[PDB]
Amino acid sequence: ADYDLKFGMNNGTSSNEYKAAEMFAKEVKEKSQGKIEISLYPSSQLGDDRAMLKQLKDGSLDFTFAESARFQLFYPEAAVFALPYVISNYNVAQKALFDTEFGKDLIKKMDKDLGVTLLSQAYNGTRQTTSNRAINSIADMKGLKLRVPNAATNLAYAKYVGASPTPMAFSEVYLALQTNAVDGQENPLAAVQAQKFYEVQKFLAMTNHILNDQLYLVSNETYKELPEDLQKVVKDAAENAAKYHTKLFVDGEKDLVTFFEKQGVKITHPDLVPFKESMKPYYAEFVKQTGQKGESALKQIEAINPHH
Ligand SMILES: CC(=O)N[C@H]1[C@H]([C@H](O)[C@H](O)CO)O[C@](O)(C(=O)O)C[C@@H]1O
Repeated sequence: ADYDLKFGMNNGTSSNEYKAAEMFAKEVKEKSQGKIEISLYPSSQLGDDRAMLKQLKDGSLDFTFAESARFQLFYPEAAVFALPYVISNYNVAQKALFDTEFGKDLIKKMDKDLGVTLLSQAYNGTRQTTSNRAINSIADMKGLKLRVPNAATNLAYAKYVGASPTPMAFSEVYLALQTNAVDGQENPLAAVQAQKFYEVQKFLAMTNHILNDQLYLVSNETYKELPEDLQKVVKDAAENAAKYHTKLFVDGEKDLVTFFEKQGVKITHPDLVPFKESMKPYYAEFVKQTGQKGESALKQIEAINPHH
């Protein structure tokens, strides 16, 4: 095609993220009258999300996904998006990004500092905890060897509940679980399904600890080279895809629980009050480390009403 573009991602071909990227690619090809063709590179072929963000910045990759929280690597106050139990629901996540002074500033900085344009935001599930032994209460977390991604907020979740965190890349998790090199991991239900972690974990606990969004990002180097009519095609297709992406996750959360039960997984519902209590010193550490910028972001987010 005139524009042979590439979209990289961490998740595999069975995932909701891939299905939504496929819809995006199909709509762009149709509505651009074949001028743009997007190829998909799943399963971390091009690196992890940190590496792929760098590739958008330098113009060697055209599209990728990221969470709003991942920008904590550049702007420490953006950790607020993944402080455990702070963001209640997806309504709050949307308004935090688009309808606060903090969020609007972050969108501007992505463009000016990092060379990436935000096209759309979707819901990517609420993270839960799987393990090789039952989690009936906070006591069962003590000493659990919990895999986490290479992200400070996930590491903190594990440390503050008393687990022993082990950071590793997403591609390595299935084998670590299979060999019991680690005792468990944490991810939304959809990822547990897509990666088949239910084959190698007997238990699922509804810890509801971190809510993930998903941003459709384009490299400025690519976006700038498109004529404005094709920029519009891309933007409109990203907003349509994000609607579909969100629907996939919202529908799955309804009934994936019964799918896992049919596969032999036992589901627990630990009392979350001690889990939430255990995070209080972490919120304090966050404010100490990020100062008034972090305090302000927290206050803007805590002000948002979660009811539509
Ligand atoms: C956009 C993206 O790549 N998301 C990935 C996230 C983030 O890297 C992490 O939450 C830190 O932001 O990690 C996973 O959930 C994980 O490794 O378990 C896989 C998921 O595909």
